Amino acid sequence: GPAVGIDLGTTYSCVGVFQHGKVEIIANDQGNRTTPSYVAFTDTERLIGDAAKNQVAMNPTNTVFDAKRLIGRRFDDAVVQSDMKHWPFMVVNDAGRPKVQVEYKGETKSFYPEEVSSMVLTKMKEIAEAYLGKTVTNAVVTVPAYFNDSQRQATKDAGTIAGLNVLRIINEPTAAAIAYGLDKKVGAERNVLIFDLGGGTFDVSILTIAAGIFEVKSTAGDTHLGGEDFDNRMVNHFIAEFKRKHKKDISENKRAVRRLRTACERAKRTLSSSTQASIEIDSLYEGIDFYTSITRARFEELNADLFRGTLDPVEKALRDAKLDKSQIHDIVLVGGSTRIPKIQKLLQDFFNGKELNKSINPDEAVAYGAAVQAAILSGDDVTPLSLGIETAGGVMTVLIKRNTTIPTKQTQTFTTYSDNQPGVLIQVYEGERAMTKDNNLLGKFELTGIPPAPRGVPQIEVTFDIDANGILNVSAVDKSTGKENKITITNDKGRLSKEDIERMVQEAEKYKAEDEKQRDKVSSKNSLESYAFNMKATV
Repeated sequence: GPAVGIDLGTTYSCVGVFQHGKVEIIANDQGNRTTPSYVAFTDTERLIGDAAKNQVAMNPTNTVFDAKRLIGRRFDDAVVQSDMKHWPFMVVNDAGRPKVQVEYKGETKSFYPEEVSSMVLTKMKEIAEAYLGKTVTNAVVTVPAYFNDSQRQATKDAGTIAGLNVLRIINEPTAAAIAYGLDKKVGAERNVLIFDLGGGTFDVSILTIAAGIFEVKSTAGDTHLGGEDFDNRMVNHFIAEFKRKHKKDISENKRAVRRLRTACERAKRTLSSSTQASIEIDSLYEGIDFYTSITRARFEELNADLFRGTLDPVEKALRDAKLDKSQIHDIVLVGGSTRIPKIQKLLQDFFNGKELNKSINPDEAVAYGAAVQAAILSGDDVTPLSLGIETAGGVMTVLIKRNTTIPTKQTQTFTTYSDNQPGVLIQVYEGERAMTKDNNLLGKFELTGIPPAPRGVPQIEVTFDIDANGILNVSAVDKSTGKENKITITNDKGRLSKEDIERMVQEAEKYKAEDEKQRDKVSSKNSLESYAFNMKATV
C-alpha cells in the first residue's frame, strides 16, 4: 500500500511509514527501531544489520560499514583516500571507482558502494514488509544536504538495485524539518537550523522555508565527530584510572578494551538521564574486578573541547547564511548524541534561552520526516521567484526578493556603464541565479534620450510595482529630466508549478559558489549597459 521513508544513515538506518494519521517507526527482526548499516561476508553467509555488527570483531576484514562515505565518489577523491586508512576492509580501484573487496564463501568478491548500500536498503525493505505484511516498493530515501548529483544518483541506484522505486531523494535536514511540521507553519519565511550529531558525523544545516519551499542557506560540520568519540574519551579515562590504581595497562588485551568500551557506551547513555553512572566489570584484566563510577560533570569535562567545539560549525553556518543567531526561528535536534544534556545546554545558551525542538526521537526524526513525505507523495499572495534587471556584464540585480508579499513597490537607482551613453536597456528577469543567462527574461524596454554625461553620472530610477493580482509594472525614470518609460508584464498564468520553483531554488543552491564568483566579478553594482549581454558575441 503506502510508501516508506528511509533514513539511510552512515552508522545505522531507520525506516518508517505514515499510516492511520501517525508515523510508525518499524522495529527489525531483533526488535530494534534502528538497523546498523553493516554488511558482513562469511565462509557461509551474508549478514546485514545487527547480525553483521555483532560479529565485527570476529571477522573485521570482511565486515563492511561506512559505505555512505564512499557512495558516489571516485577512488582518487581525497576523502576516500583519507577514509580508507581507518577501515579494516579493503577498498580497491576498479576503472576509477572504489569497490570494497572481501572474502565471501572462500572467494574474493568486490562491491560498488551503491551495491553495499543496496544490501542495507534490502534489509530495511524486508523489515518494512515483515511489519506491513505486504510488498514494499515505493520509498523516499534521505541524503545529507551537501551530497552532490553523483552521490544522490548513486543513493538512488542503491535503492533501485534493492527493488525500491525511489519517489524522491530529499535532504536529511529537510526531512527533520518536515517531521516537526515546520513547513506547515506558513506565514513569513522561517529560518531553521538543523543540528545533527550522530554516532560518526556532525552536520549543521541552515534552511529558509517560504511558502512550502525549502532553501538550503548553508551547511557546515565535522564529518569525523560523533558519539563514538565521546565514548572514546571515557574509555581512555578508565584505562588511565585502571593503570593508576592497579598498575596495569589493559590496552594490550583487545577483549578487555572491548568490554570497557561497551560499558562506557552504556554509562554514557545513563549519564544523559542521571548525574552519575556506575561501571562494573568482573575480571577486567588479570582477574581484577573493575567496579567504579563516573559523574556527568566528569564526563562533560572529559569531552569539554569536543562539546564546546560543536558551536563552531553553528557559527560558520550562520556566517555563510548571512544570518544573526537571533534570526533563527526554529532549532531542531537530530541524532542520538543530541540527547547529551551538555550539548543541549551549550546550544540553548548560545541561542539565549531559546527552546529546542527535541520531542521527536532524535534517532528517528529523519526517517519520520521521510515517511511523512513519502505519504504525501503517494497522496495524503507572494512572489514565487526573485525579480530583477540585467546590469552590466550580464549580472542579475534583484529588485524584489522571492516570496515578498504583494501588492508591492520597490525602487532602485542605476547609472550608465560608459561615457555619453544615450540610453539604457531595462531587461526584466525572474529567477534565483546570479547571471541573467541562467534566469528567465520576462520583457525589455529602452529608456532613450539620456543627456550625454560621463559614465556613472546619469541617475535612472527603476521601479518594480506588483498589484494584488500579480501584474508586474516596471518603469524607469531619468531623474534629470523626469522622462520615463515602462512595461507591463502579465502574470498570473498558473505558469509556474511548485516543482518548477523547488527546481530553480535547488539549482541556484547547486551553483552557489560559481554564481557568487561571477557575481562579484563586476566592479559597480548599479550600472546599466545599452545592449543585451546574452546576445553579445563570445568566442
